[PDB]
Amino acid sequence: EYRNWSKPQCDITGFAPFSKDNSIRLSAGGDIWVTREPYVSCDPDKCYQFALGQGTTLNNVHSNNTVRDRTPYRTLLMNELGVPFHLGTKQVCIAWSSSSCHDGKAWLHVCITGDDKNATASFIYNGRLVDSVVSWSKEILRTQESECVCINGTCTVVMTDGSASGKADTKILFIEEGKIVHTSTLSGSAQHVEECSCYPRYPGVRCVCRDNWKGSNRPIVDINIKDHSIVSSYVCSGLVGDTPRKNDSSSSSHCLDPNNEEGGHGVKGWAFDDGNDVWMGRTISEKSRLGYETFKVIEGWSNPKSKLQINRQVIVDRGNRSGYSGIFSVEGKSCINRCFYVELIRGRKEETEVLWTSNSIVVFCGTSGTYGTGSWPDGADINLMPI
Ligand SMILES: *[C@@H]1O[C@H](CO)[C@@H](O[C@@H]2O[C@H](CO)[C@@H](O[C@@H]3O[C@H](CO)[C@@H](O)[C@H](O[C@H]4O[C@H](CO)[C@@H](O)[C@H](O)[C@@H]4O[C@H]4O[C@H](CO)[C@@H](O)[C@H](O)[C@@H]4O[C@H]4O[C@H](CO)[C@@H](O)[C@H](O)[C@@H]4O)[C@@H]3O)[C@H](O)[C@H]2NC(C)=O)[C@H](O)[C@H]1NC(C)=O
Ligand SMILES: CC(=O)N[C@H]1[C@H]([C@H](O)[C@H](O)CO)O[C@H](S(=O)(=O)O)C[C@@H]1N
Ligand SMILES: *[C@@H]1O[C@H](CO)[C@@H](O)[C@H](O)[C@H]1NC(C)=O
Ligand SMILES: [Ca+2]
Ligand code: NI
Repeated sequence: EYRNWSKPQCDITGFAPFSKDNSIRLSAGGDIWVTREPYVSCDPDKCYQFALGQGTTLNNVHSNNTVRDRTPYRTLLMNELGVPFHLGTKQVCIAWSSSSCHDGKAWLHVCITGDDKNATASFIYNGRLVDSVVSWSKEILRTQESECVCINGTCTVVMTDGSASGKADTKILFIEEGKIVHTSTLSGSAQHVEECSCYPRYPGVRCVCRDNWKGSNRPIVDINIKDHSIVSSYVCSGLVGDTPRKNDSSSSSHCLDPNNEEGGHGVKGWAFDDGNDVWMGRTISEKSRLGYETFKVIEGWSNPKSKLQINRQVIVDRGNRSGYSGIFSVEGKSCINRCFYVELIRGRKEETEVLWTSNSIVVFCGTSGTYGTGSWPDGADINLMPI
């Protein structure tokens, strides 16, 4: 009954529309949670949307100044995918940073809350607290903000503690039925790792992450489930996936080093390999969280000089706000499929018409079929929203 994900990756020609929740538009005529850092994860039957609530609904005095990242009121929300975060939504744990995943039998939730310099991560499995760990470097323990990955009952989750603009202490935790059974330190060539988007790649787990220090190319962390070994590098592709970054004409990348091109800061993102090619998404603006696009870089997984992209799709047009994005994987009859969500951020600080900060989501899944074009932005009229 445990998931093992021992099927080949599906053939992927692109991505087709899967879900959208319209939560900000709904917020203007209904009681909807303020959120950020959303993600998607599916049990063997159905998918769920998650997000970090801000302990308030949008049309509510407490939505003021929800641009703040960490408060004791943030909790992890969980609904079936496509059900918006209404007041019946379950808060599954206290968290201003989270990861969740289903091992085939039950849900694991990794939830981080508490003091910036002395946070706690609770591990909740099958509806009960099984373990916890304290911040090891006293500098904002934080994790993936997207699904973890379980193989044969062993789940893995990437966690970082320490500087956001320098060497930090990243660890890969191995969790069985909610108990931390082993911990490995980040090893290899990735020099800064945050907010990993991880996927099953039998027999292991592979992650594409955020370098917040010197890289606008994304780190890769590869996790061996059996022997707990870790290796790490960077997505080779000369079309890089972080924001900020240089323009397509002047950017470059390395397979084993951060490129040092607009490296500081970043945004959660994702990519995955298909042979020597790489599928990746990124904002369309190279400086800001405007627009979202996907495409395949031919030999982009192994050749750091390639900028040869194909199969581009606009998900969110360049005139509209995007935000975080991350991967999740869905088991099919004969192959493992790859999907992604996009966070559509509205409000402060970039938009000052309102006092709050929140998001909606849109979701696409890989397809072996055909597909057209479009743009699926947030759609809320900020000028007519409650303040
Ligand atoms: C990160 O988080 C971790 C985990 O939360 C932190 O580690 C924890 O830190 C706790 C605080 O130091 C520690 O609890 C303490 O344990 C010591 C034993 O080593 C114990 O003595 C402490 O209790 C005294 O101090 C607390 C304040 O912290 C008082 O509220 C309490 O009343 C106790 O003070 C009383 O007794 C002392 C006797 O020695 C007197 O000095 C003091 O004046 C006071 O006396 C009054 O009451 C007396 C009766 O007890 C009475 O005789 C007298 O007349 C007075 O009326 C406290 O329990 C945890 O053990 C520790 N946890 C772990 C797992 O290590 C860590 O600090 C955090 N780190 C950062 C960087 O934030
Ligand atoms: C745990 C935590 O506070 N995470 C926040 C990160 C973090 O500050 C950076 O990754 C640097 O460590 O920043 C993002 S962002 O949207 O501001 O880019 C917002 C997130 N809530
Ligand atoms: C929102 O918060 C700021 C300070 O955090 C405060 O000065 C301002 O008055 C608040 N606005 C409202 C409408 O309460
Ligand atoms: Ca960066
Ligand atoms: Ni270099």
